Amino acid sequence: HKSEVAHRFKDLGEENFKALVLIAFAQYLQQCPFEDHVKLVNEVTEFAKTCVADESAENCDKSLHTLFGDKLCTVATLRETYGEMADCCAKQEPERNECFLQHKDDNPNLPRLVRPEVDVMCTAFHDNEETFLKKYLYEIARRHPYFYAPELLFFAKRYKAAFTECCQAADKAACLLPKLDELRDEGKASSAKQRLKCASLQKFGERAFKAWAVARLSQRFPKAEFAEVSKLVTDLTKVHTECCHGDLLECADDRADLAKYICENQDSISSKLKECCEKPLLEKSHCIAEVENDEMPADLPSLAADFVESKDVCKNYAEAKDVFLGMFLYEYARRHPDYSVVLLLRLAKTYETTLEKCCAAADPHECYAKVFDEFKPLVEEPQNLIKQNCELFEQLGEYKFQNALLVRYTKKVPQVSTPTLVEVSRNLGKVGSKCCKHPEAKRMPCAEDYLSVVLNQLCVLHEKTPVSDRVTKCCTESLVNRRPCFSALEVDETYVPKEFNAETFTFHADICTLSEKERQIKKQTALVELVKHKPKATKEQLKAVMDDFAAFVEKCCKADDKETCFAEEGKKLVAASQAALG
Ligand SMILES: Cc1cn([C@H]2C[C@H](N=[N+]=[N-])[C@@H](CO)O2)c(=O)[nH]c1=O
Ligand SMILES: CCCCCCCCCCCCCC(=O)O
Ligand SMILES: CCCCCCCCCCCCCC(=O)O
Ligand SMILES: CCCCCCCCCCCCCC(=O)O
Ligand SMILES: CCCCCCCCCCCCCC(=O)O
Ligand SMILES: CCCCCCCCCCCCCC(=O)O
Ligand SMILES: CCCCCCCCCCCCCC(=O)O
Ligand SMILES: O=C(O)c1ccccc1O
Ligand SMILES: O=C(O)c1ccccc1O
Repeated sequence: HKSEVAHRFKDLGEENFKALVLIAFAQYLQQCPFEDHVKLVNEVTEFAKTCVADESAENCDKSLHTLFGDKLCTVATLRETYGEMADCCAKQEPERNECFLQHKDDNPNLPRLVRPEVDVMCTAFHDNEETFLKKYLYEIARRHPYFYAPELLFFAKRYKAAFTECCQAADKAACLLPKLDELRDEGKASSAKQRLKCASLQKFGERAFKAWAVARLSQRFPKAEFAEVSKLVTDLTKVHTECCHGDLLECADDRADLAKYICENQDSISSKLKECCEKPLLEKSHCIAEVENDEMPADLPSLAADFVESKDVCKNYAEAKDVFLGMFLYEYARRHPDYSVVLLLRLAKTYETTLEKCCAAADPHECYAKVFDEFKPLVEEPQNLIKQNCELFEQLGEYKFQNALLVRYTKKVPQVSTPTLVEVSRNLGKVGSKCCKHPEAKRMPCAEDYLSVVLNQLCVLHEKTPVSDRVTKCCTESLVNRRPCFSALEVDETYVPKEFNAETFTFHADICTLSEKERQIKKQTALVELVKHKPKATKEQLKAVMDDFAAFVEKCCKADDKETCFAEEGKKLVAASQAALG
């Protein structure tokens, strides 16, 4: 196009254009104030319309990266606020832009964003809506500089609905809060998920990623031919590779381009794309990536014709090991949407191992006639972890269930930070909440998604603050080994029980007047220091105590005179349990 800006403005819309320019500049100039940024958006939007009016207007033919950089090099305090980043302005565009990508801060030092009161929030949102969103949109961006922009916009649009609906309600907070937490968590997960995909692209390699996508894709579009999926795995790989490079616009077009190919090849890909394809440039990619799996053929043979029996298995496999193995994954995944992607790589890594062995045999066929046999236990184990856990969760409530997990893990690795356990057990604990709601069909996949972040997130904390060679192994190991590795952890025997401290176990009436969360976070934080002091406790010697506490509260919060009750009663509880747990 004669004018990069004229185009992006025209098919995004003025509204979407400004939100996107804001986030863009908010991720770079993270230290400037809101008024300052609003400055740019308006300076830029005014310039843009210039270009829409005349594609040949002054400076409209300049590239975005160029225009973007110029504006970046426009800030007066650039050199004294961003220091090095300012040295980027002394470079020619191709490098400049590249220098600006490197001089960005992943984790800045801004304070945590504090959720105001539903009243002041709803008020503010009402008074000056636009600013209310753009500002906090500004606030999210500057804290998550790498978070893909458009997606951040989708959360914005959502957050906006959260208010539109709830602020005009009766028991507002009862409507908004259990939406903000959902939107928060949800965005914290989206942030961790794209941060990992890239972490995966470097440590593990191009091949490994490709393996991943052939599976998730044929699992998604199971009616595509192998060649059609390969095309996509290839186009997709480019995408993540560039997007993981940082450049937003480069990343954006790769995504746009690909979605164009997919929409002009629906008949060749899925039938579930009518909708998504019918949307405007902004939604397509997003929409598609979220579309449901198409239904499979139904007649579909059995993977035994081409991978076990049939002559020339080794002949085919040896000609192009990967294309072959890819064809295994393809054929295997498409007949199993119910499978966790990583479980499919496990099966395939097996089959692989097998051929490298059996195709170097006297009578091959005989050597691997027993291969699909080795798949049942690999499949079973993860399936049976779900049963057991969801069964357990149908039994106890989410909370009562998050405490089983708490004790479970506190005994697995007592060394880990107490606050880290509560959090893990909680986040981990939720997972069963919104996965065990799905029937078998969607479960296992479900878990792999959430469990993947909850685990990486856990590794990172352990990365920065190592604490157990064991979680380092599980965290250092391969993706296919990660999750199972963790389920392998056994109760720690070498552990030496944390010596006692009544302060850690002493409770004041303030608990009576605490927000449920706080109350739970508080019961659980102790339940842990409890397992950490008296680890050799039976869920028997342990289900107790927890009960003498259940009413220990009812006995001091209902009381006319708390304060002291939480002292005289307290001494009695601690004492009763000092002995109970010999
Ligand atoms: C997994 C995932 C990726 N993405 C984006 C972010 C990634 N770039 N970065 N950073 C990009 C990789 O193709 O897709 C997304 O918007 N939502 C998601 O759930
Ligand atoms: C891109 C997101 C735009 C969302 C705008 C946020 C307005 C909501 C107020 C903050 C709510 C969550 C803050 C928090 O949970 O700490
Ligand atoms: C300084 C000017 C900045 C302009 C930024 C324009 C960003 C346009 C993003 C379009 C993203 C489409 C994403 C998609 O289709 O998945
Ligand atoms: C587009 C080419 C398709 C290639 C498919 C390659 C599949 C081979 C990977 C086998 C699984 C073990 C490799 C890994 O560690 O992820
Ligand atoms: C273990 C100290 C950190 C706590 C988490 C360790 C185990 C997390 C693995 C979760 C995977 C399976 C879920 C489960 O089996 O309960
Ligand atoms: C709150 C209870 C949550 C329990 C969820 C456990 C689900 C286990 C998922 C196992 C995934 C295995 C992945 C793999 O083997 O590659
Ligand atoms: C040394 C003995 C200390 C006694 C402290 C017990 C710890 C109690 C944790 C309570 C968990 C209960 C959850 C609930 O009450 O619903
Ligand atoms: O912190 C949030 O509330 C949030 C929301 C959406 C996306 C990323 C986020 O951090
Ligand atoms: O971004 C896409 O275009 C996409 C397409 C298919 C599957 C996952 C995806 O993220």
